[PDB]
Order: sequence, then structure tokens, then C-alpha cells
Amino acid sequence: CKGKMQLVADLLLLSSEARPVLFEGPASSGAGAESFEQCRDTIIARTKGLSILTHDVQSQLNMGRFGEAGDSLVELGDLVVSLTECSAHAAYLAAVATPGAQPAQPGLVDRYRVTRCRHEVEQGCAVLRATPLADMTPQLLLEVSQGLSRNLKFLTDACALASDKSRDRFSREQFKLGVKCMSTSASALLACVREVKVAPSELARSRCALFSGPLVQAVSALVGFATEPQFLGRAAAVSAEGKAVQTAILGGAMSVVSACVLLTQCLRDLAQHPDGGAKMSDHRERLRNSACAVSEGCTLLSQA
Amino acid sequence: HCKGKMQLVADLLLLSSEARPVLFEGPASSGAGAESFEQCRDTIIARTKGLSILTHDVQSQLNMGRFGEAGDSLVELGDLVVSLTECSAHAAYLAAVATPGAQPAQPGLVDRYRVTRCRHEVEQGCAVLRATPLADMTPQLLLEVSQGLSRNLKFLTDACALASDKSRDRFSREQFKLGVKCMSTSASALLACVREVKVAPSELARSRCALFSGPLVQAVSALVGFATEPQFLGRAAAVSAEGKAVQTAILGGAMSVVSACVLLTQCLRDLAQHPDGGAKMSDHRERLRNSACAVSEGCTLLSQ
Repeated sequence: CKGKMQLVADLLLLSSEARPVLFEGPASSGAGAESFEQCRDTIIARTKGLSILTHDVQSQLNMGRFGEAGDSLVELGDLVVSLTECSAHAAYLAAVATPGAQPAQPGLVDRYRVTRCRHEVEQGCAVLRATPLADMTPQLLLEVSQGLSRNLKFLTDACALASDKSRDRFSREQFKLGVKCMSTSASALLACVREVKVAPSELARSRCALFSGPLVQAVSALVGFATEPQFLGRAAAVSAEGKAVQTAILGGAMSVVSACVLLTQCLRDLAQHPDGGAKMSDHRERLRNSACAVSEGCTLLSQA
Repeated sequence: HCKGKMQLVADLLLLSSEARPVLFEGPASSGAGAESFEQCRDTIIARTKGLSILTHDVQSQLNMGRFGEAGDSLVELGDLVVSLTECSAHAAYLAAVATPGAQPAQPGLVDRYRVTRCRHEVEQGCAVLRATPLADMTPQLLLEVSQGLSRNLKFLTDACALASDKSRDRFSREQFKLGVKCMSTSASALLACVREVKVAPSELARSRCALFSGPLVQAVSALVGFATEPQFLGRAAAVSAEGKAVQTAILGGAMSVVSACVLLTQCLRDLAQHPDGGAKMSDHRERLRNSACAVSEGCTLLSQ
């Protein structure tokens, strides 16, 4: 049951390390219709939440309340994710607010989001593959099936929009065909997930693994097609000052993420021999690291 | 180039005729749909005659240097050997079950041999779409690939429809349908790309065709994999030792024929480098021998 904490202090780590796909590259709006000031306020809120959750998870671990610590981590991960996205967006807005800037131009789809969705679909199917039978509980399968259901819902909407925005016949129809393929694959798999749920057996499980391939491939093909170079639009064109302004904020946000990562590993570290815990300083140092990182983050938002 | 066009055939033929030996190893099942032993034997006689003819034809046509003709002769030889193989297998089954204490085979929801072949051919087609460089992707090759895939997919669809009907399980009954839907949508998605790379050739379109190949292969693999689950497979015939002997004989003879024609293919393949200076016309002549004698064995083990 303490294992359930190593789990989180890992899926969380990867969840928050994946998001640094916004911290390296060009300048694009990392969000949907918000202004810089509001965004910075959001970041402030997140950092507050971060202080709170840092303390909470710390004390909850040091109490021996692992089940709570886990959820606290989950929330911390989600919070760091949000903070990262907002940081990226604020960096972009600050960048384009600069004198001679030209704004970015949207692709047919949001690359970052669909990339995330592909990653999540692959993760879900991986979970269906790597889970042993008796461990495939009716709740786990429902969670996986629900996660696949959102991801597919988002991809479907995105590709619908992309189809609409397309002014070429082939692309317009290809998006639709790809969507149909994706949906049928999904249905086929989810049937198997329901079957292995109601009538568990090794056959049904291997079946669930069998019908995972078509969905992963479908989504990979659709996303691959959706991100063809001519569909990608354009990153913003900004002066050196803009890029500096953006680099700063991205730096701070990266500081936060890295600090929280080190904290996560430190949480995972003591989850073997807690009573002994010869490494009590390492854990405590990351509260500080995170706090200072948050300070940098706040520093580069008020100045630029 | 035109002798170049012959490596292709003297290879796809070999694999086409070596793949069909999926009827030459295993248990005893009807390898055809509703024919009697005598008629089957007659068919085999006809095939062997045709085989003698085509043996000569391809031999002389090569030794004349008329390669384009030799190629087509090979193709027809391949098709003929395939037919002979199927008939031989069926005759072996019929002879086996004609034995005193035999119990006949019982059909699975689908014909394993055919769907296996179809999966193999879909994979082959998609492989061809992947490994062909642009401009070698001629408007005829794409049409050929497309029609092949369409032919295999039509068969798979009909078979799985029948399987859905014959199913006595709700889940299986529905799963066949879902799998078919998935297969068809994937197919459509891919064939669209095949049409695009044909009308508007480019590297993008080509890589696209390769991109949209995965979902179809996986769809077919999942559907075929599911269709051949152990509880769907039915039963092989239960025959005495004499029956099995009787079958072993015929399968042996037919295997002799196939192996001989394989070696002949290789001998034809051998001389397509230095025809003017090829000391091994004897290797080539010997396979006439092997094939003829093999045909004799085949006929021998058919009379009893």
C-alpha cells in the first residue's frame, strides 16, 4: 500500500517532466484566450497552492500517512502542470507584447495538446498491456477506459475543427477518414475492456492487448497527418528583447519544475526505509528549492 | 530491365508457392469448398499437364532470351502450382476421411488457411507500399496493390460477417462486427492516401501512405487473431493410422512437386545474370526432371 506511493512519485514525475516540451523551442500561445495579467495571477495562485501542497505532502509522509501523501503528490503534479502551461503562455504573451512582434499563427490543430493525447492513449494501452489479470480490477479498467474516452473526445473535436479549417479536398476528407478509423478502433478495444471486466480471463486480457495496436496506430497516423508541415502554421516573429523576456520566464518555470522533480524523487527516496531515513535533509532541501524556484518565477513575471 | 522484371516474379512466385505449404504441415482438414475426390484428382491431372507445358514454355522462353514471356509463364506456373497444392491437400483430406473409422473435421467460424493467406497478403501489400521509392510508385503498381488489398479485405469482411452470424456468443458476435468496421475504415483511410500519391506524387504523400499502413495491418491482425481463438477453431478430422498414412503419401507427393518447382524457380533465377556465359544450364534442366518425377509421385499416391 506504500507501493501505491512509489507509483505516484513516478507517473507524476513523468507527467511533469513531459510538460517541458513547452520550455524548449519557439514561441507560441500555450493556451486558449487569456491575457498576461490574469495568467500571472493564475501562476501566483499555483505557487500558493504549491507551498501548501509541499508542506502537506511533507508532513503527511513524516506522519506515515502514505495514502494521503500520494493524492497530495497527484495534486502537486497537476498543479505544476498547470503552472508550466500558464508560464509558457505568459512567456508568449510577454514576447509578442514587445514592439516589433508579429503574433503566432495557429495550425489546424494544437500540436502540444494532440501530442499529449497521443502520449496518454499510448500510456493507457500500455497500462492495459502490462497489468496482470487479478490486478485488472473493475475500477482500473474503468479509469483506463475513461482516460481513453477523454483523449479520443479531444482528438475527435480537434480533427473536426481541422477538417473544417482545411481548404484542400484530400486533407478535408483524410481528417474524417482518420477520425472514423480512430473511433472504430476505440470501440473495438473498449468492448474488450468491458469483457475482461465482466468476464476476466487470460484470453480476454490478451485480447485487450490484441486490440490495442489498431487504436495506437490509428491515433498515431491521425496525429502524424495532422502535424504535417503545411498544417503547422507559424511561430511568432519577435525581436531579441521578446525572446529574452520569454527565456527568463521559461527559465523560472523550469526552475520550479526541476525543483519539484527533485522533491518527488526525494519523496520516493524515503519510501523504502522511512523509520531509518538516513536521508532526512535531502527531503527538506527541496521545499527550499521549490520555494526559491517559485521566487525566481515570480521575479521574472513582475519585471518583464 | 526486362530480365530485371524477372527477378521479381521468380521470387514472389517462390514465396507465393512456398507459403501455400501451410496445407502440407499439420492435421487433416478440408482444404476446399464442396468437391469430391475423383473430380479433385482430375483437376490435379489437368494441373500437372499444364505444369509440363509451362515448364517447357518458361524453359525455352528463357533460353531464347524472351524474358517478358518467361515472367508471365512463371506467374501462371505459380498460380497453377498453388491450385495443385490446394487440390492435393483437399484430396488428402477426402482420402483420409474415406477411411473406415474416420470422423470428419468440423469447421471453425472462419477458414483458417484463407484468412491466414489474406493477412499475409495485406501485410505484403502494405510492405510494398512502404518499401517502394517514389516514381517507382507507378500508376499501375498502386492500382495493383489497391485491388489486391481490396480483394483480401472483401474476403475478410465476408468471412467475418459469416463468423458473426455463426457465433453463439454475444460478445464474439459483436466483436466480429466491430473488428470489421475497424478494418474497413482503416482500409478506406489508406486507399485515399494511395489515390493521392497516385494523382499528386511526392515524398510527403508516400510517407503518408506508409503512415496510414499501420492501422490496417493492426486491424487485420487483430481481427484475424481474434477469429482464430482456440474456441472458434472447430476440430480437425479424427482418423486411424492408415488414413493418416494415406494423407501423408499425397501430401508428400504434392510437396515433392512444390519443392521441385521452387528449385526450378531458383534455377531460372540463377541464369538471369550471365546467360551468355552460364555453365549451369544443367541445374536448370534438372528441375524439369525433378518436377516431372514429382508429378509422377503425386499421381502415383493418388491412385490408391
